[PDB]
Amino acid sequence: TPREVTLHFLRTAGHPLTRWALQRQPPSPKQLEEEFLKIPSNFVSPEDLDIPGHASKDRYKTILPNPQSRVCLGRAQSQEDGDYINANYIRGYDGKEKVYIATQGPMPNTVSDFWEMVWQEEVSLIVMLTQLRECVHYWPTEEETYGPFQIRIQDMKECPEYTVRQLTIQYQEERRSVKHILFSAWPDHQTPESAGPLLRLVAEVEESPETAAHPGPIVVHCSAGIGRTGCFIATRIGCQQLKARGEVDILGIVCQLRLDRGGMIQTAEQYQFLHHTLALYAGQLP
Repeated sequence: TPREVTLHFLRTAGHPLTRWALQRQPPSPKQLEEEFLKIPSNFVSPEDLDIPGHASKDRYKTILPNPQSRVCLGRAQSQEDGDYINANYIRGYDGKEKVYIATQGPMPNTVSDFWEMVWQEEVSLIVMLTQLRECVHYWPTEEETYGPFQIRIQDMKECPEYTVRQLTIQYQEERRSVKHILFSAWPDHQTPESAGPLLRLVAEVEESPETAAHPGPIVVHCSAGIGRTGCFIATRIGCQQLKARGEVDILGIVCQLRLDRGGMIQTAEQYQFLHHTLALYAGQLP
């Protein structure tokens, strides 16, 4: 029962850290390495997905969306011949459902699928994590059509650590705003240069105006949709926990992310960086 073993661990593991312990007596680097190694991947095998031809829509053969939380494309706006995108709904703070969608960066052949997801899920914020040297330019310079959708850029603002683009997406009579944040200087399998810029990115997300009665998920993506995406989501949830409760269970956060999409947070170094980042955020709280 390895699957039962995996699920049991992920559903029950935890290591609560008070604000004090996080700042002043955190687990040692060796303890964090051993802890990280114990967390199961919850990767799905090709056998657990019965979606013909999905492989042409995956950037990586072994990184697949867990079927239980996979975003299914209903094709309400198109005639495309299946439902597949490599993306999962991700729970947020306190287990709130569908706070995020974690997904891979679109491939040339999945750009239309990506925008179809953005429309279907009523997404108004996209967070893109990348490095300068690296993913396709799936948004236009001025205006472009992707399948049935017209996308226009209304504004572009360069901040020290990220670029904010204000886009609109239109289908027939309806046009919606979408804020797009591109955070560069985050290399694959590595951490950001320091935590400051990451926390400013999280604040930028937080301050993003919400209009909808039932806010759609925030799309977060990077090349594979698991390492950097998981670090970003875990950071935001950890900040929310610290602010609301004055403690954070980082092991628990990572376990819950893995239930939602296998493999979230790729390296022990990234896991240790989460502890560093959150210790920094803790100092900002009253």
